[PDB]
Amino acid sequence: GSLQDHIKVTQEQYELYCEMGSTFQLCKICAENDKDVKIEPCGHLMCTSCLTSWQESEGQGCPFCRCEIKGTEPIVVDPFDPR
Ligand SMILES: [Zn+2]
Ligand SMILES: [Zn+2]
Repeated sequence: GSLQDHIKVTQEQYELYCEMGSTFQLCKICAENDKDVKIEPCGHLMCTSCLTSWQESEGQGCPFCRCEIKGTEPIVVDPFDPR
């Protein structure tokens, strides 16, 4: 009945089934890598890709804020839907 609008699935009408929400992934410094390393006891999150580079430039604190770097641990966050 009335749900049949006069259109056609020429290419595709129902392709719009993607949400595209919030990407919980990614490192702010590079945007390509994700939060792989957590700087302790700072609690800052980024990828070792950026962090090593910064320490190769003397790791005078996190690359952003330059706050306390003592230790580092791996992260690996949950993707869920990074689409
Ligand atoms: Zn990065
Ligand atoms: Zn920090």
